[PDB]
Amino acid sequence: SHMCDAFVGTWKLVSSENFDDYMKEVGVGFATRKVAGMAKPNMIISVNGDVITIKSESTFKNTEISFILGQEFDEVTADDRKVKSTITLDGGVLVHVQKWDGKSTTIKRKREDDKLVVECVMKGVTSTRVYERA
Ligand SMILES: CC1(C)COC2(CC[C@@H](CC(=O)O)[C@H](Cc3ccccc3)C2)OC1
Repeated sequence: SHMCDAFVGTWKLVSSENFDDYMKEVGVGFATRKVAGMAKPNMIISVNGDVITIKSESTFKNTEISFILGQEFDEVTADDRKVKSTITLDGGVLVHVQKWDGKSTTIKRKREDDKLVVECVMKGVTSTRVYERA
């Protein structure tokens, strides 16, 4: 057993708050915000050795990242930003930092009760998204 066991599996979005405002703060344009805000993604997390894979599947986009904790990678986000990302585990929370154009956003994923809670922060704006097991 290991590092991310309680994250592994298939998760479905059940609530969102403040996500349009988070996307505005990131710089996402109107049409992408509307369609992405409507999305109801499933998040699929798996681990093979030291490699963690996180997929987000929705009617808007299907994305996939694979990474090693603490080891930076280049990522194309669903809104087509080219970012440099690093994901670490900090006290049981997966912390995903994206850097681009002198900007930074952090996405935190944690287990709370039977939920996987996702907190997205861009300057002073936070969005909270809650997932349950599918
Ligand atoms: C456009 C974005 C700025 C691109 O990056 C994210 C970062 C936070 C993610 C939060 C989560 O996993 O629920 C989110 C997932 C998602 C939402 C809607 C459609 C497809 C994927 C993707 O926010 C919207």
